[PDB]
Amino acid sequence: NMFCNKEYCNRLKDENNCISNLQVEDQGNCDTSWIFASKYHLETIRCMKGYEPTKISALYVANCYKGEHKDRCDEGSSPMEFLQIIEDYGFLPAESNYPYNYVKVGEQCPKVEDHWMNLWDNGKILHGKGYTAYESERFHDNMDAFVKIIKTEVMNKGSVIAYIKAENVMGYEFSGKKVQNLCGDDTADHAVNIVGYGNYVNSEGEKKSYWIVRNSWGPYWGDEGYFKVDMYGPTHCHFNFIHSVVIFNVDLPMNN
Ligand SMILES: O=P([O-])(O)O
Ligand SMILES: O=P([O-])(O)O
Ligand SMILES: [K+]
Repeated sequence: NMFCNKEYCNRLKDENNCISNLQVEDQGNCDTSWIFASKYHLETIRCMKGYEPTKISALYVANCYKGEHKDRCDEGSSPMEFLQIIEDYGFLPAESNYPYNYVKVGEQCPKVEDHWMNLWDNGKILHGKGYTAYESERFHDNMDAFVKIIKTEVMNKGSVIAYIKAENVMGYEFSGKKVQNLCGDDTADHAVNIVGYGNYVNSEGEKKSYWIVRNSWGPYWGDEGYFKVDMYGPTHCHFNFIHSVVIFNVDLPMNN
C-alpha cells in the first residue's frame, strides 16, 4: 500500500499528502524554470517538516535581486541564484501575496506588506555551499549509485531539482500517458523536479524503472504536468536524460 518506499514512490496518488496538494504551475513564456523547480524543492522540504502546502512567490524571486538590473525573462538562471536570493533577502512571500504572471517578470521588486506571510521564517542554509550537486555523466559506470542517491533524497526531501535539455521532451508525439525512453545531451537548459519513481515492464516485456518528473509548463502539458521517463533510456545513449541533480541543504524546524 504505502506511497513512498525504496522500490516505489508516488505521493501524487495519496490525496492526503501535503506534497500532492502542491498544484502544477506554468512558467509562461519566460526562462524561469530555475525559480519553479527551486521553489518547489523548498515547498516539498517544507511539507516534510510539517508545514502547509503554501506556494512560494516565483514573481518575488524573479523581480527581487541585488546588483545591476537583468533581463529576467530572456535569460535563465540557476538554483544557486535562488539560494543567493534567499540569503540576501530572508523573505519568501506566499504566491497569494504576489502572484505570478510571466509578463510581470521585470517589474520593480514589490514592498513587503505587513500581512504577507514569510515562507522561510526560521529557515537556515547549512554549511559549505548550501547545496549538493551530482552529474549523471560522472556515474556512467556506477549508475546504480546515482539512482540510489536520487531515490534517497526524493524520499527524505520530497524531491530533487534536475536539469534536462528541453528539446529532449519536445518529441513530436510526446504523450504523458507513456513511459518515455529518452536520451540526454552533453548539456542542459531547463530545470524540472524528480518527485518519484517505480518499476515497469516495457514494450519488449523487459523489467525497467522510471522517474516521475514534474515540469512547470502547466497542467495541460504531459500527464497533468508530469511525465515518466526510463531511468536508463535507450542502450545507445551517450548521455543520460537527467543531466544533473541539485539538492538544497536547508535546516527547517518541525512546525506549522
Ligand atoms: O526556464 P527555461 O525556459 O530557461 O528552460
Ligand atoms: O543522444 P546521445 O548524445 O545521448 O547518444
Ligand atoms: K541527444
